[PDB]
Amino acid sequence: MKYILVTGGVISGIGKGIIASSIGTILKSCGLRVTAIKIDPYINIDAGTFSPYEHGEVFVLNDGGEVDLDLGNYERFLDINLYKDNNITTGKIYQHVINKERRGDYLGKTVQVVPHITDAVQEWVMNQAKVPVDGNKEEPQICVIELGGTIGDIEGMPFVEAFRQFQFKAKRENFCNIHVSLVPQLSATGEQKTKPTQNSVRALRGLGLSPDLIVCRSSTPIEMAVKEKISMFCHVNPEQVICIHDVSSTYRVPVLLEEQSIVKYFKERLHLPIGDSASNLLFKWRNMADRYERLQKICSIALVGKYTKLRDCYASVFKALEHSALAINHKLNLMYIDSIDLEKITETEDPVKFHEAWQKLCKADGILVPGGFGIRGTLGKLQAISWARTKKIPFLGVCLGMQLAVIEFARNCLNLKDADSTEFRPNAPVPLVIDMPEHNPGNLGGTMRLGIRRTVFKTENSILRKLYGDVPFIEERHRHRFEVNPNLIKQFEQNDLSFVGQDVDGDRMEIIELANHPYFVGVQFHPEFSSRPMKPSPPYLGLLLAATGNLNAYLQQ
Amino acid sequence: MKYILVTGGVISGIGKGIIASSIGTILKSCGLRVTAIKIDPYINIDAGTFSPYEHGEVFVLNDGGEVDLDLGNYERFLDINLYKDNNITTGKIYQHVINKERRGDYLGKTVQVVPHITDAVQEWVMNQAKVPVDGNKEEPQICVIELGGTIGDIEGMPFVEAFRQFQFKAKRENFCNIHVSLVPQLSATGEQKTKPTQNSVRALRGLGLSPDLIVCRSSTPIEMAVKEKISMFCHVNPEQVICIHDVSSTYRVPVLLEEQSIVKYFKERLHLPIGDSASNLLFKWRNMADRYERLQKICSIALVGKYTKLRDCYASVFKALEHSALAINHKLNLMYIDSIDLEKITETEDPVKFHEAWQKLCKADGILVPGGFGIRGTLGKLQAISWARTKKIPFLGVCLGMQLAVIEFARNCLNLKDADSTEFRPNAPVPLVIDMPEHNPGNLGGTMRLGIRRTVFKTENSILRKLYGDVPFIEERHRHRFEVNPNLIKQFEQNDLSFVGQDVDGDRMEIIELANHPYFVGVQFHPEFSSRPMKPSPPYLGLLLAATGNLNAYLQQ
Amino acid sequence: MKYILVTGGVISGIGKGIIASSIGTILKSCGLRVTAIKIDPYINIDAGTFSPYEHGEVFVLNDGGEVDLDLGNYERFLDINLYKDNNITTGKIYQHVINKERRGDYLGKTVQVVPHITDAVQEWVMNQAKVPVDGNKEEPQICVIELGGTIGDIEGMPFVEAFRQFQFKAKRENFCNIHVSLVPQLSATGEQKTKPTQNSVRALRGLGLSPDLIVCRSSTPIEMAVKEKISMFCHVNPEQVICIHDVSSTYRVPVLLEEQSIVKYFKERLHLPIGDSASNLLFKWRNMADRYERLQKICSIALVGKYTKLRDCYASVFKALEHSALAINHKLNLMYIDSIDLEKITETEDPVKFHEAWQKLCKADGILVPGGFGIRGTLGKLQAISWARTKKIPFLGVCLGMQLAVIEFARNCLNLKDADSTEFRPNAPVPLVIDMPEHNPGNLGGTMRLGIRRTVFKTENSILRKLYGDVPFIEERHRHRFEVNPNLIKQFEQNDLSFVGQDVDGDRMEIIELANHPYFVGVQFHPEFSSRPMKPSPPYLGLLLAATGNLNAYLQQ
Ligand SMILES: Nc1ccn([C@@H]2O[C@H](COP(=O)(O)OP(=O)(O)OP(=O)(O)O)[C@@H](O)[C@H]2O)c(=O)n1
Ligand SMILES: Nc1ccn([C@@H]2O[C@H](COP(=O)(O)OP(=O)(O)OP(=O)(O)O)[C@@H](O)[C@H]2O)c(=O)n1
Ligand SMILES: Nc1ccn([C@@H]2O[C@H](COP(=O)(O)OP(=O)(O)OP(=O)(O)O)[C@@H](O)[C@H]2O)c(=O)n1
Ligand SMILES: Nc1ncnc2c1ncn2[C@@H]1O[C@H](COP(=O)(O)OP(=O)(O)O)[C@@H](O)[C@H]1O
Ligand SMILES: Nc1ncnc2c1ncn2[C@@H]1O[C@H](COP(=O)(O)OP(=O)(O)O)[C@@H](O)[C@H]1O
Ligand SMILES: Nc1ncnc2c1ncn2[C@@H]1O[C@H](COP(=O)(O)OP(=O)(O)O)[C@@H](O)[C@H]1O
Repeated sequence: MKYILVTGGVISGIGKGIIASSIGTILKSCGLRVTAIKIDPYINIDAGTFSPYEHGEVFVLNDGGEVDLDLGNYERFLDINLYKDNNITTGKIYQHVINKERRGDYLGKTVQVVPHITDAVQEWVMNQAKVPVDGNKEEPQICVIELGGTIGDIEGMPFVEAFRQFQFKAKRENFCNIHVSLVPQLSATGEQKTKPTQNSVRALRGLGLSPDLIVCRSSTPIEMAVKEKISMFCHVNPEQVICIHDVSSTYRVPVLLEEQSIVKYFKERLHLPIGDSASNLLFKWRNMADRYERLQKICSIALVGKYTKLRDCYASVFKALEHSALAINHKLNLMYIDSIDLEKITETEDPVKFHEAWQKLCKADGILVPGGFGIRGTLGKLQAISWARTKKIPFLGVCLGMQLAVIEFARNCLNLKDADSTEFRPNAPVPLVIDMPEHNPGNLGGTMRLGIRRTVFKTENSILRKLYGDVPFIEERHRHRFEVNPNLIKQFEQNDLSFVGQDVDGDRMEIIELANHPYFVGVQFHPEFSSRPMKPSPPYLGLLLAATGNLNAYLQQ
Repeated sequence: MKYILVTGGVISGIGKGIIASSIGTILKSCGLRVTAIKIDPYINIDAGTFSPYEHGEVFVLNDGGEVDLDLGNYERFLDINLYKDNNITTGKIYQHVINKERRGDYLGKTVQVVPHITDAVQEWVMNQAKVPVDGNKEEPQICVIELGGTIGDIEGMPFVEAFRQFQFKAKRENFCNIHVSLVPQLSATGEQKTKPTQNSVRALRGLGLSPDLIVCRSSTPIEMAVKEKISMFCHVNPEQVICIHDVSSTYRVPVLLEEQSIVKYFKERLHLPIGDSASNLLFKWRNMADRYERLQKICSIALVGKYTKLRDCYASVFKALEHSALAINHKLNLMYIDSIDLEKITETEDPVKFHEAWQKLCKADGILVPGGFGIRGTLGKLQAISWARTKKIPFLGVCLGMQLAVIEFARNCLNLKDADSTEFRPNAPVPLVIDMPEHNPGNLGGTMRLGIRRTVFKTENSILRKLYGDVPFIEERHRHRFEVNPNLIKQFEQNDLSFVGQDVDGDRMEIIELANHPYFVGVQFHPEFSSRPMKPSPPYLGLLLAATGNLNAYLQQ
Repeated sequence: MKYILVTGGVISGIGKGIIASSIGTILKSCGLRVTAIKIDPYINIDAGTFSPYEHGEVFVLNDGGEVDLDLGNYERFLDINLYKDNNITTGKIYQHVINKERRGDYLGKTVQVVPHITDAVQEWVMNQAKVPVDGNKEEPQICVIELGGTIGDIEGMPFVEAFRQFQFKAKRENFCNIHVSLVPQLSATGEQKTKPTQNSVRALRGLGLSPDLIVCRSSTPIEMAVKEKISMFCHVNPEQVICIHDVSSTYRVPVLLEEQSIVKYFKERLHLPIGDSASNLLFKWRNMADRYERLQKICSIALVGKYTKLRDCYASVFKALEHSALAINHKLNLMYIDSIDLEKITETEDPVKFHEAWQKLCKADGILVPGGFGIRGTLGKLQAISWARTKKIPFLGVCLGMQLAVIEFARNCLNLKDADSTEFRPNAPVPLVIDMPEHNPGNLGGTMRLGIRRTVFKTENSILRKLYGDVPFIEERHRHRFEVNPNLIKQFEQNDLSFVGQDVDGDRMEIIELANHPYFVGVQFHPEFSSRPMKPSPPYLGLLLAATGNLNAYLQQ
């Protein structure tokens, strides 16, 4: 199978992941079938033990992975559904080899980092390239590999040795190489320098790889004498020094690389069966990148969250949301409100943090409550859901918002004010949200409801059955532990809020739809991760179709 | 003698020379006596065979050096007068050792680049540190050394080996080390990274030097957690990671390093006799850097030249000129006019390049004609000097402008139109500007008039004797070959233009002063290189005192 | 033209020059025409200003070069006659570029070590590869290049950069690469390690070359799992890790590389027109390497010299001498006698150094007096030439021995005891050996008689005309300044010693032949450098044909 290894150059925050995924979008739209194996230098096996603030935004796969943020970038720029071993971290090999040396699967033999780690990386990438990562069951054709972290650092050393020997496991005509590099410049001088691109490739050749492409990233597009300079010091023709300047969007990055004629390069370098025509489906990525800059209308919806800033921590949500806003022709102004700032605590001790966050909630024409774990920042979002019910703003709750809306509906329309969850003050007077972990035969104890499960509708007049396309069942990614108590359906028999979503065996309720309000829905699943920039996530479309008035006319065609 | 070795880090155009000279200005203004030995990676022995366009601006010393542009930066930030061996280039050692291996001064012994080049660098810097580079004859106390070019390049390899062994020739407490480094950042992210500072110091330690200071250069001032990161990977305390951001002037660079507390560092690192008080003369550099930003008035003088742009090529002139403009409180708008664009050739073939350059000459209230060699761009400047004589704008001619003004005065007030030079159409009908090279006993042939020579005034009503301070003689740097013909003094006996300057033995005329015009003077010497930012060059002051009307009131006190 | 670049690996004294010349002997004996350009890291332009003790043995070319010892190794393993620019030293480029920057042949432009040195190396090797280095005037076909010194040292840095860019000036199929490496082992362990071969190639790839062959040099032949290890870490198939163990001779090194199948490798790597047959003339090198180990007879001749040991300093002579001893089937025991130890000084102050050196002279059956400059060690060799005349041992004088024999013949058969040279106590009572430098039109002053000149015989009964093949004239390399005085032919008209050799214009006498003694001849030229291992140098053959009695029977067929 053909292999494309991107690898970093001078510094860290270049944009490997937008380069590596945009090599995917080209060869996805050339007809070829693409996988993606993002290498990670960090140690976190089954990575989602993080704090989303740090790191950012634990991503969820179909099988139940707790996988890196930047693996979500492949499942949008392609329609790929990745697997939990289709990520690979440093502490995933070292756990895989320590588990093999204690079984005795090496027969003594004094296991080493060469070759017994570098074989374990190469056995990994020979296998996860083969698994059909599209829904179409067929062996794939290329494999973009993203070696995270820079080079010359001391986590590249187990991996660039592993891909040093991997040039010759495959043939020369099966293994390309991308080296994304920083080409800085100073302001008042204008000279666009490229010393560190020289000293990074010299560090790269000493590690055993030579760049086939050298993707220089700058502020302005690099001069034609600059790429003539890199051609002499980095052993490649000047047609292969691709620039990528300060792009105004991520959607322009695939159409920018195509005009740099990379499609013609991978035709001869990897001998791929592209063909020679209009070189991709330019009619999708450019046809929306023209729409992304042509945005002058505003659907400024709010997003109350547990965290102080958008150091990303909701990248996924943000992304789904735009995906809707690209299909409605609206520049989305995401007002990020901290949930702590709306509490009763804040107005006593610090009114400026209080009122400035509330003022954003008043001007907003959509509240989104995403997922989250813990008592922290909970009591603020309970004020915001009451602001959606008593002032008629479109609302969407995701995996905690569905839980907290059903809690506050009992507090404010049923006056069951003592009802709470069991995550929150666990010895519950009225146990409305209880714990109910899963029991799948094959593990021990209470497992999280995690992965693709089935969700069955109940009624016919569902505003989500209108959006998903009148289908009986949907499949979305779950990540939680808790449910609404089935012994509180008795208190929910006739009033405004009712249940629409339900799983297979019926013990757990999924989707709510409040009456006499254009949009008040809450989901147990995460609608984010099934979105693409082609098809929006259907709950996120209805949150923006109701945030601009088009929710009426959308449901008349 | 104490030694300070600055050395470059990530890229080329950082600003070694403004860092290395600002370490000079601190220790000049701490009471210590400073030298400067700029290393150069290039090969040009007796360097001024360049084209000023390329490179830029051949600088002139007292003894007759043809020395680098960036050695002029030391003779302004200090009152130092440098010597021609106080520069050192790669092709100056290799010529010095090839000349010694052919005499036999090594006694066979198979001379090598280690040690016989690295000794020749160390014998050089042990000697030129000792020579009193100030006018005060006394052995100096420190020696700033500027290793030009980056590190890890293959000209550092002869020199960083030469300073590797030079740590131990001197004691530990005689040899500091500065490593100026690039700390880039990307725009929309804000992360201020410092990977290449790590990999440059690792390259530096492998070459045998460890940084005592690490001067990180960025756009914004670097965060206090960023310099905490460099402290762990580059083996120095966090108080020694000095930042230098996008400075608005070069004069702020010395006062910016002082607030980073470098004076306290070199007190303990080098055991220098500074003292503890107001740590420098802050009352000079800050007291003009406040004046440099407080400039709202304009003295927009023109500068017609042979070259297409100010890729620097007149840095010296530019610099002298501001030095005057700092003392007059005027932001100098240097309009750079190309001499080719004012010719009769240009208006025929390309009127836009013609009129846009002339339009600058009409709005200007000062014409400066600097030095230059050749027929190219000569006929354009002859139109501009006629524009100074027939429209009464203050004028200054420097070393070709003095020659061309005396030529055009004969063409337009004496109607000796056939008179020209002997550089230009050499078989002269009327030889008004002839060749007259020097004959100093000790060389063979016609030497250039080059270096500090004596210039004696003739009259008493000189507008330059008013400016230099009524002195009988001045000493300025010469660099030319040609003179005005002494057999054309007969045609100059009584009219408007007369001669004021004269050398010792009287064969050669120096300085002219036209009557019935506030400022029309021309000099054979170069007034630029004797200027400081404290004392302006006195011809350049009179070109700006007449460009704002203050030439009257300056000569009444 | 095809190019083969050998380059050193771990340490210095590996044997580049025996590897690089043995690649020559293969492709010489495959039918191809070979040149040789030995790079040198040292600085000595026109290198023979050395002391032969240091360094060793200034070699002489046809045109008048004063060239490295190790360029003589190419003129024996091939019949090549090298040129003085067909060597290249570091101080030959730097002098070539400093001479071009002062003429102005770069037009300013700020000459640099990249590219203006690396172009000057590549312009050099593109030119001296083209010059026909064989006597057959025809453009050659390959070019062995010996980059002296190790790699990662800071003289490789100007040259491995120069051959980094030179991979792409030529095509991929015109530039091979040899990397000769050290594979050490420890005694009692037996493990044959190859860590430094890995870290040298990683240093080599970071410099920009990849090894096509990796010639590992050890004590024992390296194991077949060791070359399997280098194949994974140095990017070449295991058939290309050539071993070379502790060879018993230098003549086995060409036939050892052939059995490692290098001829089959350069057929596909460089696409050379070899053919497929008996892969070389194995019938020459193996057919004498079998003769070199089959030597049990002894022709132990003496060699009195100015130097304390054979740190080589007479490599050339030594080599010529064996070349004769291979054709006589005698293991040559070269007894090296110091000339100082035979003096009257030594027996007074130190009898052990005296008698042990004389005892060697008494047992010896041949005295050779080679060339040399100076009064030092002269009076000892005058005792040894008297030991050849008064005790009838075969003698040969070379370029000082011809001078000193004619001196001592006047002292001991003519009793002109006051006669001496003019090098020695220059105000000569009887000037028998005077100075007579050449006057070639094109230089100034007294030039050395240097290079190929013509030597014309005088008589018919010459024991050298018997040896050279009854030819009228011979051509041999000269390197001296002095002659025998033509005004002392009057004192030489009739006695035992007479003159046989003579130049063209007759002023200078060359070759002497003493009567009533089987072999007492002396030459002004150096017979050494025209020898091969196929044809011996004809004076050195007659010194060994008379040292074993076969001088009679050789001259009867
Ligand atoms: N890879 C390199 C590049 C340059 N040099 C030497 O360093 C000098 C130029 O240094 P620098 O400005 O750092 O190289 P540039 O390529 O000009 O820098 P940039 O990458 O900003 O263009 C040249 O004379 C050259 O001899 C070197 O030894 N090795
Ligand atoms: N000198 C270093 C720095 C980092 N790392 C590894 O690389 C990862 C981080 O890489 P990078 O982002 O390049 O390092 P930072 O210092 O975070 O980058 P910056 O200089 O931009 O702060 C860390 O997990 C660390 O294990 C390393 O091996 N060697
Ligand atoms: N660290 C070094 C050592 C030597 N050289 C250069 O390489 C030549 C000598 O090379 P080499 O023999 O490898 O160095 P030695 O120290 O003599 O080798 P050894 O370690 O065997 O003594 C010298 O002219 C010197 O200019 C260099 O650039 N860097
Ligand atoms: N294919 C993609 N789709 C969507 N977002 C992306 C994609 N690639 C990168 N991004 C986002 O853009 C930012 C670019 O930084 P990134 O490429 O992650 O830096 P690095 O090169 O260190 O991985 C990231 O924070 C990431 O969240
Ligand atoms: N001490 C100084 N005085 C005046 N001008 C200076 C001084 N130092 C630098 N400059 C000018 O400012 C610019 C800064 O670039 P420079 O420091 O020369 O880069 P580099 O670090 O590659 O030498 C130079 O072009 C130089 O002309
Ligand atoms: N082709 C050759 N012919 C004759 N003698 C040689 C040849 N090559 C090397 N030698 C001799 O054998 C010795 C081997 O060392 P050498 O190859 O010179 O080490 P290095 O690899 O450092 O040049 C040298 O001293 C040299 O005199």
